[PDB]
Amino acid sequence: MFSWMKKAIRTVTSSLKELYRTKLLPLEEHYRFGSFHSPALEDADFDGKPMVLVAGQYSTGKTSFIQYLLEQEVPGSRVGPEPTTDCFVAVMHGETEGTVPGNALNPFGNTFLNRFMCAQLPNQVLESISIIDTPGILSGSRGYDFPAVLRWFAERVDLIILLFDAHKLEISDEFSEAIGALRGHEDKIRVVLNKADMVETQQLMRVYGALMWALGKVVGTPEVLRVYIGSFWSQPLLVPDNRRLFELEEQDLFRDIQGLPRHAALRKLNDLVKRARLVRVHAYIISYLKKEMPTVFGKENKKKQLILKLPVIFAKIQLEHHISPGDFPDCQKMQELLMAHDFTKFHSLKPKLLEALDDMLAQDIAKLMPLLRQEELESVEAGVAGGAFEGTRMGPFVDAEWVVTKDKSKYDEIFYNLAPADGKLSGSKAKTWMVGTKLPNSVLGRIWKLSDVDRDGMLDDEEFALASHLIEAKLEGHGLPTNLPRRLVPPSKRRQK
Amino acid sequence: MFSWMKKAIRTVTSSLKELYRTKLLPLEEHYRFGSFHSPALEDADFDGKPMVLVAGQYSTGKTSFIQYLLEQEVPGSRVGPEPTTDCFVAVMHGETEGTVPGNALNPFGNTFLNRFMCAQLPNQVLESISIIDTPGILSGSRGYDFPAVLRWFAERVDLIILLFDAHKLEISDEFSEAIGALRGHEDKIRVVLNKADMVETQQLMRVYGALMWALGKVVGTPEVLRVYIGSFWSQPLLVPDNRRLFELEEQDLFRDIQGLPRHAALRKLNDLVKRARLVRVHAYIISYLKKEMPTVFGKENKKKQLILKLPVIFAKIQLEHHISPGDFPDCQKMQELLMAHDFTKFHSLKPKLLEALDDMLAQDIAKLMPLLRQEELESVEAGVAGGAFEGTRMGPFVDAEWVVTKDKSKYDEIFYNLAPADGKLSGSKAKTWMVGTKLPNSVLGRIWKLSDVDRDGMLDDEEFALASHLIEAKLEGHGLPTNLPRRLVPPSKRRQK
Ligand SMILES: Nc1ncnc2c1ncn2[C@@H]1O[C@H](COP(=O)(O)OP(=O)(O)NP(=O)(O)O)[C@@H](O)[C@H]1O
Ligand SMILES: Nc1ncnc2c1ncn2[C@@H]1O[C@H](COP(=O)(O)OP(=O)(O)NP(=O)(O)O)[C@@H](O)[C@H]1O
Ligand SMILES: [Ca+2]
Ligand SMILES: [Ca+2]
Ligand SMILES: [Mg+2]
Ligand SMILES: [Mg+2]
Repeated sequence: MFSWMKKAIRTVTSSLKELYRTKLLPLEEHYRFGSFHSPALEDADFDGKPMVLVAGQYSTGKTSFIQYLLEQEVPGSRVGPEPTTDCFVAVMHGETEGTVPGNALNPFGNTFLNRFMCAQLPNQVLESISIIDTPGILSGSRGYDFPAVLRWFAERVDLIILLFDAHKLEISDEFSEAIGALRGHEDKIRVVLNKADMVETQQLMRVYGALMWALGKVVGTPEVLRVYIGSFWSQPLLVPDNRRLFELEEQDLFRDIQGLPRHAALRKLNDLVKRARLVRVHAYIISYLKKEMPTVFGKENKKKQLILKLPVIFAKIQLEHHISPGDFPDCQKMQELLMAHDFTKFHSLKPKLLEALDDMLAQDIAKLMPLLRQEELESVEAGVAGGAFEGTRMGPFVDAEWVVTKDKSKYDEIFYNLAPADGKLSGSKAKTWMVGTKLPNSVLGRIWKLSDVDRDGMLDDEEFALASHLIEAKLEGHGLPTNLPRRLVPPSKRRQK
Repeated sequence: MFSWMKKAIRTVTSSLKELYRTKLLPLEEHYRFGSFHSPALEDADFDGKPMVLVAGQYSTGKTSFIQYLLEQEVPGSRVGPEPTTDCFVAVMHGETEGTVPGNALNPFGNTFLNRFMCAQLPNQVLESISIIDTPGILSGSRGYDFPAVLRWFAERVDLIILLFDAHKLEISDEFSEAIGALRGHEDKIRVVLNKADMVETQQLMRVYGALMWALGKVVGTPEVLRVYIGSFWSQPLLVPDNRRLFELEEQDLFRDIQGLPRHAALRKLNDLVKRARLVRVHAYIISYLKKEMPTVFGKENKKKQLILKLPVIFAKIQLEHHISPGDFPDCQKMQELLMAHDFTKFHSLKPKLLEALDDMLAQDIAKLMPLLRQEELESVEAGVAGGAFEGTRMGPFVDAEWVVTKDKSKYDEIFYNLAPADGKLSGSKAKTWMVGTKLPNSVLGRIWKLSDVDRDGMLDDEEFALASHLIEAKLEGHGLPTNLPRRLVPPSKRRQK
């Protein structure tokens, strides 16, 4: 099985590749990292185009989202209310429109990727990045391990978009399992609250709350994840109240996903750094077992013991080598994988190699930062090209004193003549006068809303003066502001700022 | 120390009181509940007025909130930016305005409530309820145990209002400790996100998120807590964008706090039920120790052991008596309190009494529900009286086919004559024409925003027809809708619903 997915001149990118093969690869290969965690990296991992993964439950809008980013339909995947997508669609660039199934790029070492399709089409966006539509996560058995495959993408992908639909939020257990697989790559996650224009403004808040309340417990990290609220959707808004917010959030995401090529080399560095640590941990985990094993006699029991003692084995290694619990892999898995290996064949601890790795992380990596910083402004305004990211899409358009004080004393005469109690005119009394202006009820309401600044249901002299001013304004032929400007707020009422 | 705070005819309330003294009090008194958890209840607990507690960090707006509920200033407490309040102000009804310090209602069994003030004033709200302003929770030592006092209120109070300020959200550790004290009384909590009109609409979402992400981990319950977003504040809105939401949330809270007298007897029942369980657990916890203790010899070691074995003691009691971990108290505390007691003096297990308690919870309590249901509609439209709850405060005010189809073919002539590409007119080209109408840029923008329904930055024939229709509309002298009604959406573009 193999991936074509990732689609002089001494660059930080190359430097990384050279560092890997020189100071990591030996350490991986000596302690057989590839037979436990992840196989040896290839040039494709360094020279390939950046990728963005899109995941979520059924009917969350993943396929729609990609289509929306593209402003164009996906050859393979189609939109539908019932579970439609049933495979991993690797939406990537193509000279001509069309698709190609799995197995097109001796696999006697057999494949189950036959359920994996590649969609190819000519598109400005696809010149910069390659998007991956995944199958819907089950909500409430399968032919393969779904978390592990996400964990596989997590190591290689640039952005992980997780969708949730405001309409029918469900944070289900197979999902809760999925997140566990992303552990260690929190920073790549971008939670998206889709269909936010479908639920009522109050309801949206509940949903949003619940989601964060949930996600808080699931990922468990103290660093809150950024959510993006919207409807990634070329169609009209069901409820428009929160239009500004959605189109603001959209942009925040689009800017973040646009700069991926510019910020490509850094994530590679960081992910290499992250790998190094797991490699290092693994090394000690193997080495320590081989040390504990006997030469020839009584080994079968010692293996059976050691695997049961593994929790203690980790704990003891954490202490004496000063390494964060977050670096260690899931014990329960190691437990299982270690059963398949011949403990006697394990290699010894070889400080020689470990030192190289350590020195890579200590100095070599520190040295590159200067260069990287230079590369991140030397020439990096490539960005994600046209599509939905295009600017034209937004459209081709885009200290004082109170102004009624001059007419104040005129209004007061009318005010106090209407018998307000305690300097306050009742709503009942205010309406019965206001309507006397012969203005449409609707307008009079909008005036009232504006004028009752302290919102107590009554009008004092200043508020009445304001109301009157507005009534005159509209009577002369003017539009009422949807919201009062600081300027029109009666001086005494204005905020302290 | 004593509380005046809680300020024929066989009623559910009395029934409860009789049940308590008959089936709980003996069990409390026999195993000395009062010297461990909470003292014997008094008539004041049953016959008193309902109370609402208000807590939060410094400058969250607690005192302001109460004042806002009252529409009137608090005699004792005053508003201020720096830490002002330094005592528990029990805002309750009063015939005349004024205050009275602590110790006004042989306390040779000495008092530290001297730092506790009572504010008294005549007010319609206060006829129904009594509010409690607390000191600000520390953010980032004291003369007393602050959580425990909250735990004391938690048992007796009807609503617990927790404030957070959107402006400067801090979920601090002394707060995180406080929540622990409320454990078991989640249902009484009402989280309030204050000052929401201070931060920008996007920012508010971040804050709100972070808060729920945090609170998720802290209370730990699977049942999400209801938050109320607003600015409980008689002054004008800094940013008005989300005015509807705030005034909607406000009402949701006010309705919830208004029905407290109507729903008073139920919470008492529930809290009695909750007490019963702790009493029952405690009984077994004591009984089991007394059983484990020797008659005369070797006891000093057995006590010292038993307290260390207490975790196991609980665990073993959970199993064999089928009781939820949530019923048990904090071990670390029991550990400490049990040191002060003479184990030999403890009473034996007395199934007689336990059975009464069990039978109360099994049948007696089940029998009352019918009655309670009858009381919750017989005559219960008392509610919280006038104040901010008054209705007048809101003010005294309060299938088709497309309408441009008739003029469609007229517009198209103009459209296609302007050389749109692929049935789509560019924004550049659309603006340069639109401005030809000699309408103010601002309006033309509002039109554009309305007309570009698919929001791709271009106008197709239908959108152009719409735009034109709107241009004619305004030219004739009409207000543009802030948002397009379903009616005006071009038929082909309308949502599936
Ligand atoms: N932003 C949105 N607002 C409202 N409805 C939407 C939105 N996006 C998609 N839908 C509808 O919701 C359904 C799901 O859309 P779709 O893109 O098929 O989700 P999906 O996650 O790709 N399905 P699956 O691949 O089976 O998990 C479709 O019927 C869409 O019409
Ligand atoms: N809803 C609001 N919006 C904006 N500012 C507010 C709001 N409520 C109160 N404030 C301001 O914030 C500060 C704190 O108000 P205050 O009611 O004193 O808080 P507090 O929690 O009672 N203080 P403390 O008792 O020491 O914790 C004051 O300066 C108020 O003017
Ligand atoms: Ca007023
Ligand atoms: Ca358009
Ligand atoms: Mg799909
Ligand atoms: Mg205060």
